[PDB]
Amino acid sequence: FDRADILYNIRQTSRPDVIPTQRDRPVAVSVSLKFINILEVNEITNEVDVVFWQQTTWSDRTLAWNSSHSPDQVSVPISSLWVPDLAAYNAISKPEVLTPQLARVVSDGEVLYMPSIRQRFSCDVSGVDTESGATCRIKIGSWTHHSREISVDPTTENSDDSEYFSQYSRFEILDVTQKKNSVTYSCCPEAYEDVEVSLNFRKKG
Amino acid sequence: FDRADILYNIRQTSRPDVIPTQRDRPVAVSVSLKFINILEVNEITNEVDVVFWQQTTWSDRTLAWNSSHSPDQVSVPISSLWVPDLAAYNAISKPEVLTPQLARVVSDGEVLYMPSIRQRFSCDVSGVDTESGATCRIKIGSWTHHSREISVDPTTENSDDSEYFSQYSRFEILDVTQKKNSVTYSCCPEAYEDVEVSLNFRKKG
Amino acid sequence: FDRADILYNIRQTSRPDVIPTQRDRPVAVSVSLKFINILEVNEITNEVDVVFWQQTTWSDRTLAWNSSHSPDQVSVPISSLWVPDLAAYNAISKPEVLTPQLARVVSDGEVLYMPSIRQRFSCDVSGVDTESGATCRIKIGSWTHHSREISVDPTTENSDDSEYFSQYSRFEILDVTQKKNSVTYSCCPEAYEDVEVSLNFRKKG
Amino acid sequence: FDRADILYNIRQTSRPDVIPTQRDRPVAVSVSLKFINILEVNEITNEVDVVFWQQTTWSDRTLAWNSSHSPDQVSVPISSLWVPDLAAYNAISKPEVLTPQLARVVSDGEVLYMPSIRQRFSCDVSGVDTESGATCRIKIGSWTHHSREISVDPTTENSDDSEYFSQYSRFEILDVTQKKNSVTYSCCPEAYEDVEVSLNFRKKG
Amino acid sequence: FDRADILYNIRQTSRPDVIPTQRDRPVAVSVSLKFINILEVNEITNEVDVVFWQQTTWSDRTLAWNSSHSPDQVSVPISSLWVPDLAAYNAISKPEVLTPQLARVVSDGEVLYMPSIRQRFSCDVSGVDTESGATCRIKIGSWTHHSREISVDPTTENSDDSEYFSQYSRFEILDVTQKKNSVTYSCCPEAYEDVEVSLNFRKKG
Ligand SMILES: [Ca+2]
Ligand SMILES: [Ca+2]
Ligand SMILES: [Ca+2]
Ligand SMILES: [Ca+2]
Ligand SMILES: [Ca+2]
Ligand SMILES: [Ca+2]
Ligand SMILES: [Ca+2]
Ligand SMILES: [Ca+2]
Repeated sequence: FDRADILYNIRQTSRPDVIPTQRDRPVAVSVSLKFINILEVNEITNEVDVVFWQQTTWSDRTLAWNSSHSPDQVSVPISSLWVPDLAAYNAISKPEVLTPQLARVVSDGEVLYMPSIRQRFSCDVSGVDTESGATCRIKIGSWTHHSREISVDPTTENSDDSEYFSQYSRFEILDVTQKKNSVTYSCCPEAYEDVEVSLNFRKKG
Repeated sequence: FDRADILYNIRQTSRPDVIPTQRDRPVAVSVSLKFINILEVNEITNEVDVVFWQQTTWSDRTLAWNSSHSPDQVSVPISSLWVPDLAAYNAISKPEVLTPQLARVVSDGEVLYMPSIRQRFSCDVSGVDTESGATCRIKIGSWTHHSREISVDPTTENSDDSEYFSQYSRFEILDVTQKKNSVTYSCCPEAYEDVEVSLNFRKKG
Repeated sequence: FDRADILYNIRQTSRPDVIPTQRDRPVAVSVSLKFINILEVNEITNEVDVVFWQQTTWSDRTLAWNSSHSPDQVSVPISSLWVPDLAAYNAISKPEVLTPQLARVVSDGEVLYMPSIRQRFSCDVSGVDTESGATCRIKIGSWTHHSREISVDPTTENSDDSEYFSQYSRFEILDVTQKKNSVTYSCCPEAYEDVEVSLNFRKKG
Repeated sequence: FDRADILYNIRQTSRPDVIPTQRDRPVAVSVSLKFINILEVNEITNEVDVVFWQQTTWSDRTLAWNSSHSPDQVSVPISSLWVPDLAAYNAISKPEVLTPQLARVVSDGEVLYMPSIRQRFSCDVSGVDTESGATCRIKIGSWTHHSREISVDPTTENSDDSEYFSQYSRFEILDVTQKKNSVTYSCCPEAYEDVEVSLNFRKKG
Repeated sequence: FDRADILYNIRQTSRPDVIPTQRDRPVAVSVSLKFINILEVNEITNEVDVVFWQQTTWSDRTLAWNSSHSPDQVSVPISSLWVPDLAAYNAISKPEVLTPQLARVVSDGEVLYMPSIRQRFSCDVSGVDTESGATCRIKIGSWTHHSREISVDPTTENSDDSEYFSQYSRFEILDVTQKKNSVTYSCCPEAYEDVEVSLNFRKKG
């Protein structure tokens, strides 16, 4: 089994429009933002222009294949796989994906998609130029799937919150924390899980 | 009918170019804007840059299926369904859809599409920085279908007009009301229904 | 015959790349701009940012269908029909079509396409802030078809020149007139008809 | 052989990805810019924002057909024909094609494509506000095909250099000249022909 | 076989989604940036707006043919070939490809793709207006493929670092050097090679 045979199968059998749900069991999607840069801040308008890696992970067993005597991983175009319909609730602009829209698929059906995104948000900027700085919270979760179909969860809290952050940034990061939530909206019957990421940063002293 | 079978049928049988009309009966489309944010205001030019959820709903019985022994709802791509050719009459820019273009389809043929849109409009801004504030009216309705084919109607007046509004917005909402209309234009023979939404807001005093 | 059957036929038999010409007879296309708004003016640079309805009409008999028992009209996507390759000669930016790109087709082969366009032009702005105001002329005609294939003609001079104009516009319209032309260019052998629309407006006083 | 039949053949037999080369003989492509307007100039940054007609012409005999009793020319979409991969070497932005992307095809296989393009360039602006003015040179030629496959050549020097120029332009044209070249680059083995157009203009006085 | 037969084969047999890997052997991709221009600099924000040729080269033997009596090179659209999923790690905007997205393929399976790109970056701008100037480093490597699949390497150090640079640029180039790297990220298990290009330039005097 070669990469050609592997990609060819996934391409020929995959269905991007169908969520890899197993029974009433929701699809476990883990989200993790890794800030790469903070470009524009406006404390007057409370708007931020930031860059980050939307490190996403989930499992699709219909993509699994035996790799004992074959490659364990392959790069698959996002368009040939089903992908979480995630959305940043307080995004003020659409995502400007800066990187190739390819995902990584492991023979066991594990999918890893980590695109670099530049996007504007509406959040609390007050305190940016302070020692305690500002705390901009960004909430992102499925747009059409509720908790019974899709569930989002945070990840790796170890990793230095700014090991990927640009050093030439006009700003600096104090701390980053992610706490998942589960909300029921008057608009909508069922509950919608989402990961809230709090970006505590400040202008470089 | 697993989710794959459901989506597969809709995809294979649907016709996005055909309005789900039953007899001389128009398609009942309900529109409801939920303001999420007001980004830029210019009282001199009377131009607004706002974000909102264009909560739309209508019914397409050709999408209905028996859900007695399967899911009741599925997420369908907008491109696989017929969608109302709505247009904001005083929109100054085209809609910047910020969210995944997926709709939600209920087994009974009910369709719910609620994209988050950022868009500019030409309306009355005078009074923005006033206690009574300004009242910006936005009218949206079908562009090519008259009242006999498509009819638009407002919805849920209860819901707090700003329960989804951003708190970090430079502005605040006093009140929001929607009143449907029915106009005949010299340009055009038949009548064209539309929902007029009045946004009474003001700068934070 | 119901809309599905109608749209289905047009879709299956139409050819967007073929001009509906009958013999050496040109296709009679009528153009009519209805100004909706004037957004930015610069008398120094003679540039205008305006919004208007490019009300276009022509006839394609290959789309005609018997309707003694069926609607005589349907909404057809622009991509499934042949459309006039019109261009605004003094357009400084490309057309930002603000509305659904659907056309209206009458059972007799009559086609009506009226998109709302925002676009910048290079024209005479001098006099904008004057009682007599400025006169910005915009010329639009087929880009590749000469008078023997396509002929453009103005229309309805009655209709109040500003019955669709925005009232919140920083400017106001004095008068609008359209006079068709027929030019032969040294560059090009045959003659190219075009409609010249003169927009006499001024800053509201 | 009406037009539908003509377009239908070209569409069904054409191959946009294949250069109409005859033997080791290159394809003779003639390029000719006709300036329509000069919109923004910055002598400090040496950047120009200009509009022009990229009048292009070449020959593709596989498109030829018997015009004995059938139309001689037809309008063909650019996407159904092979087109020169021209590029403006000092273009600072990509081409904003302002007109329908249709080409004109003559029964003998002659192809004429003249789109109106707005684009920014990096060139010599110094002297713009002078009697002798500035001379902005723009070089454009095939990006991937060398002299043995594609050869570019200038054209009609008669035509008044500003018979299509906008009169409301903040600037004026003194003279326009085009001189073809043939360069071999260290980067690249073979030689690459290109047409250099010198735009001598100045701010009006 | 003619140009047509060659392109036709590549088109009919190629697979853009499959990396041309031979055994556990990685694909050797060589990257080389040739700066064409530096458009905007901001020492305060450490952001650069630059234009360059992302001269890329690699080998895909499945594209090789017998040119022993046929043309040896052809221009192939990027969409019909597999292409390295390269990404500029500190790119602040996505690539604005200014040129035709065509690659050059040699009968031996060698592929050469050199698009002209305008793009913004986050790097060290301090010193721009200095004799020693600033050194802006840009790192680019595969986004999804590690060193075992894709390996990147610099190239030709001879070529005058500014023989393609614009002379009208507000800035000038002192020196350009490229040194490949190999990094293992806590985020990611395997190692990811990348080419680091250091642009030492300064404002003119
Ligand atoms: Ca194989
Ligand atoms: Ca942390
Ligand atoms: Ca099943
Ligand atoms: Ca209310
Ligand atoms: Ca009139
Ligand atoms: Ca000349
Ligand atoms: Ca052949
Ligand atoms: Ca060097």
